[PDB]
Amino acid sequence: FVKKHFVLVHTAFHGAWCWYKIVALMRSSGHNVTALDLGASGINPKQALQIPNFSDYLSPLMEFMASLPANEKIILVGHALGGLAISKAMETFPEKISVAVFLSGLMPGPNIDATTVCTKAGSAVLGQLDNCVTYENGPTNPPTTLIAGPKFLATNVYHLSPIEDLALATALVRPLYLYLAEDISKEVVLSSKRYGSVKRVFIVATENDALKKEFLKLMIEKNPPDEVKEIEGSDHVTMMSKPQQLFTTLLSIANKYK
Amino acid sequence: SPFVKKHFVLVHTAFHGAWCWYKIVALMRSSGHNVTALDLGASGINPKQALQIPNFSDYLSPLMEFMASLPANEKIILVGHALGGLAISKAMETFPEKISVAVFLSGLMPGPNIDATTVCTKAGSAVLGQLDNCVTYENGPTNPPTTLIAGPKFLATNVYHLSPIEDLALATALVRPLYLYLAEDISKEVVLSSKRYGSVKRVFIVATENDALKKEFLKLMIEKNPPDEVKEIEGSDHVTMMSKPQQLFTTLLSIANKYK
Ligand SMILES: CCCCC[C@H](O)CC(=O)O
Ligand SMILES: [Br-]
Repeated sequence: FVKKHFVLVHTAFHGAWCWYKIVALMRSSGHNVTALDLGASGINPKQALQIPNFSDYLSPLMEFMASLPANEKIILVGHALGGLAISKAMETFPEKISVAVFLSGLMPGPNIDATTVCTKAGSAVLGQLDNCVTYENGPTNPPTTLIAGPKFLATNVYHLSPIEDLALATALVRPLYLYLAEDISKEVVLSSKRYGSVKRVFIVATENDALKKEFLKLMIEKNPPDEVKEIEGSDHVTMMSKPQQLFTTLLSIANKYK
Repeated sequence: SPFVKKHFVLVHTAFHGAWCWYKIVALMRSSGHNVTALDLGASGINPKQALQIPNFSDYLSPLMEFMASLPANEKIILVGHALGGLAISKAMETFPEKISVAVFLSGLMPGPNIDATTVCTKAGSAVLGQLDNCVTYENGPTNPPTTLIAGPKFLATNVYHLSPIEDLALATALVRPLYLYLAEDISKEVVLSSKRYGSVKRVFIVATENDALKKEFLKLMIEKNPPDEVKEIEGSDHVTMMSKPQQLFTTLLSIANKYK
């Protein structure tokens, strides 16, 4: 047994709360774990319209990374959209990261920019079922924020999760500011000497969706991780639908990747 | 007793939000009932920050607005947990006609007689200064502490001691500061009468292992402001919707059928 320090990063609309089952499992196993709320997420004080710049959204993780003690290194886990966040962290504090885990996360790199990963990622969310957007820059300009609907969550996100988790999420999801893919690419700049220096592990956790898996496969090709693992039977929120398997997998990764 | 779709409205306590009722919300929607769980001011994902709502009325407004927008002919089963007891008491006074029956789950239940001032002071004594809870002074030492922040240990020990470990983890990621409202403010905001507030059916649900609000204190309130009935849920810690979801749910449907 070696005490590890896990740092968990949620995806769009979510917050630190979505990892509650994982956090409980890590803590009861004696490990340290930090689940951050990104800007305007969970109980972060900012509202969507107050953080129009991507850096504002990533602020919480970046500040936490900067306060990490000297010797300490962590297992940085990014979920879906959260991959962009941990990517920025890897580039900024490479020495502080033992291993980075992209749980179905947007994993941009030199051969596949944030514009490609985000355009496709948002592809399966925008204009889906009961989702809806706002227009702060006039109804004539691109949408300002994206709000996830109850139906969308039930049928596309939590479809393989306990019903109470859908209910939990329905009461907690918050709007996502629609950051410009350009703003994003200027914010997330990766180099081989830093980002590329961090051990990287990708976890495929997609179910009954070829196109989506083809997307994940595409990213893996363009920006080859150190390892690819897989979890089966998961919906979009693995920490909700396959908690024990995810925990087991993260523990394994933390143990072998010193 | 035949199943008849009703509308349950859940009101959380200090530091919490609609999120704490997730297991109950799921059970109710599963059974075919309507349920609405609200975030009071600066609670859960409500936009306001504690310091921005120093007046109790701004804490209670999400509830008051919801009640007012309630289609004139529908009634609801209003459930308030602990501090949430004051919020529902207010709604019962303002919208008695719209409440089929009110349920106080370990809830502060001041009557037309015993003022919240008295109860609020007792409730405070059970949280303020407990374990790792702390206060703030955004207005200087010359003035009263401005907010109250629940500590991880206070939660684990006095509130979630009989709940699944994952629920304590969820709470430590969601609990928010509570503005320290003055009893004078609350007392003027929560004016109850036997004419309005008194006309609504009331049930109190006791949590036998409640280490947050002691049985002694809970007992007295029932003494001073007799409810139409009192039920108990054994093995329940303070967060009954956490430690004993199924029993709380069944008890709620039972109350609903009785005071239809
Ligand atoms: C417009 C950006 C949409 C990002 C969607 C995420 O990648 C997937 C999700 O978590 O729903
Ligand atoms: Br309380």
